[PDB]
Amino acid sequence: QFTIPEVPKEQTSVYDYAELLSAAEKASLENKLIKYSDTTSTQIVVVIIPSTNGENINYLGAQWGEKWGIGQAKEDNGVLIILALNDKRIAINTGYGVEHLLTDAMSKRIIELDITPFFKRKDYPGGLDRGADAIFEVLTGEYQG
Repeated sequence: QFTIPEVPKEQTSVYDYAELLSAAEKASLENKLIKYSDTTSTQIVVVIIPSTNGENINYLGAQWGEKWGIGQAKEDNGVLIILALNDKRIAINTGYGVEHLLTDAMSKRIIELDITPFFKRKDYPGGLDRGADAIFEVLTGEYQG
């Protein structure tokens, strides 16, 4: 099906396989995801790949989250943001533990209203950064949409 790579030695929470981020943007986003994950008792990760190679992005993200055990040390409170850069598609995959707040509707809303407007303005790193903030808002009962 999907070829998911190995879990790297350095699990920094941001995995950029599409050469998108500057080193400083990557380090800032890693810090943000780690702090949000800590305070919300979740495991939030960002994966950027060139393409899904024709596969469904939501099913790829689910396979990726399962393979890497995202949220396994946090009672299935995993959140995976997966961007297929060349495909211009993004998905948010959630473990069973956070799905009640971060529903498919809320994840779709974050993609539509929080992330995609940055991508339309040619600000892909900015869209990922706002996506992390919007996920934190949903997890903490502060989302306004």
